[PDB]
Formats: sequence, structure tokens, C-alpha cells
Amino acid sequence: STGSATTTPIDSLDDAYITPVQIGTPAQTLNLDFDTGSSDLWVFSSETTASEVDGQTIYTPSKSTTAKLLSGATWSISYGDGSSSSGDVYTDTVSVGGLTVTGQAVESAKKVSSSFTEDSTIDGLLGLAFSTLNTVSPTQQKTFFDNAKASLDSPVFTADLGYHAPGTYNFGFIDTTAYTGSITYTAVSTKQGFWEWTSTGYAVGSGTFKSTSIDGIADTGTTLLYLPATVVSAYWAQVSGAKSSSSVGGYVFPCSATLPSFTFGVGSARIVIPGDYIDFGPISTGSSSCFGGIQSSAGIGINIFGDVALKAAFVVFNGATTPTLGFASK
Repeated sequence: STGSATTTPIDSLDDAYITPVQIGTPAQTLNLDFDTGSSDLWVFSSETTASEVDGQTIYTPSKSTTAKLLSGATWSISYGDGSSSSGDVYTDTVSVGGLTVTGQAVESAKKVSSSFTEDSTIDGLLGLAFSTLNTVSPTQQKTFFDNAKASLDSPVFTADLGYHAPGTYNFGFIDTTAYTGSITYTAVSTKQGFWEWTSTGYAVGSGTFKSTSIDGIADTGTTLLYLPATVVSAYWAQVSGAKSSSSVGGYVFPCSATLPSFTFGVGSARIVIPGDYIDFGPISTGSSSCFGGIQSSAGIGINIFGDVALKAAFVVFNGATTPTLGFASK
């Protein structure tokens, strides 16, 4: 089997992407944030504290003839940005782009943190990291991909995120029309539960490539590119007036700037992030100070190849017995 679904930016900055997902019978379609950096599929629901729901579409398990309470199971997750959610668990039928999994754990939110409430466009998350990170207790549950894998034509999914435009998540096949040149594959460590890999270096603008190993995660659920402070300083040094602002919480730059590109290495291959992808707009409405899309990972504890990086590529998440990641230009 295969599936193919369009993923759409939630706003004009590509802060996140939503993908429609069918849950239950009859289908209830929710727009979920596909997150290769986590492993829980959780939704706003009829059980979510009423004051914490503000415009989201909710899953109502009582209206699904295939929903079953997973007795005794609870979940609770805290994300890197300090957001969080928790609740109980149903199993139900879940379909993405024509690909159906029966008995998928659908984690129903009883509580969500303010950032989730305040984002009316995201109805929940669909985790695509390794199932070892799934938070369901006392019986850990599998991700949608893990459940689907054996049925897929090939045990892969691909992320093709757009810049200020829709893109695509495919399951079970590689669309050879969706990228240019060849796909370069690179090793993955699953030791931390993430799609963790080692970039071979970077360049800033038209500058020379610096060969250096940068271990990080491919994380579709993180907006920005978080890299070591040395790398980030080298980038922003090429932008007149750019500075790190502790009050704002990262590098800012004059909105009048033209940003240089940033290149990262995948083996001997190179992915170029155009300068415009690195512009996250005014820090507050009407400000001429703009927020940078490349930020320091210092004090996160891990480097993160988030959407800023991934949307410059066609990315293969290869879930074969030994997982790997592939990157192609597009």
C-alpha cells in the first residue's frame, strides 16, 4: 500500500504545516502537525478541557463506531519549546492520504498548554519519530508509520515541505518526479529515538565549505534550524546589523537586509537553503527588526534540522531494518 497527502503551511511564515488525517468511522478529519521529532498521535477531543479549546476541530470518540477505549492507558508529553499535553487513549482507524491503519492509538487530550490552545489551526500532532519515544503508559504504543510499515510497498515515508506553499508527505514510495539529481543517503542513530544523523559541514552564502561533523535531528515539528553557536555566529556575521538579542530570544536582523543562503552537507552532497527561507519577519507587528531562521542550539542540547532546513530538500525517512535518511535537492 501507499499514501499521499498534501501538507499546508499554517501561516505566512511557514511556522508549521498541517496535514488532513481521517480518524474513526464515519471519518472525522482533523488537521495534524506531522512531527518527525516525536512519537505520539494526539488530538484535541470531546474530552479536552473546554476552556483550552479555541477553534480547533475535535475528535469525538463516542461518534466513531470503531473507537475503543484503551483501558487504563494515559499519556503526557512535553515538547522542546516547553509546550505540553496529556490525556487518555483510544484505538481507532486512522487514514492518511489513502493509507489506512486499523487499531491505531489515538491519544485524546484532556489538557493542553496555552500555545496549543492559542493555535486554532493545529488539531493535534502525528508523531513520526521512533516508537521508543511514545509516552503512553503502562503499555507504550506504536506510531502510525510503525503500524503501517509492513503493509507499505517500501518501508519509507518522505517529507517534501514547501516554502510559502503546500507540499507533500508520501508513505510507502519515493516519487522520483519530486526532486532533482540523486538522493544521498546517510546513516541514522536511533539511540535517542530520533532521526539523528551527522551533517558533513556548512557554507555561508558563496563562501567556502567548512568540513565539520554536525550531529542533529531531522525534525519536521520544529520551525527553525538550530546549530552550534560557532556556525550560527559565522552565518549572522555576514548580515549587516544582525545581533543576538537576549530580550527577543535569538538572532535578529534588520528587515531591510538581503540574507545570504546557507548550505549544509549530506555526505559529499550539498543542500542549499535560500536566504529568503531564513527570514521569519518582524519580531512584533510593525517592527523593522526581523527574527532569524537560523538560531543557536546551545542549551537545547541537540542540533535540530527543522523546517527551515528540511523544506530546502526532498527528504526520505527510510524505516528499513537499519534506518537511514536521504536528502535530494528539488
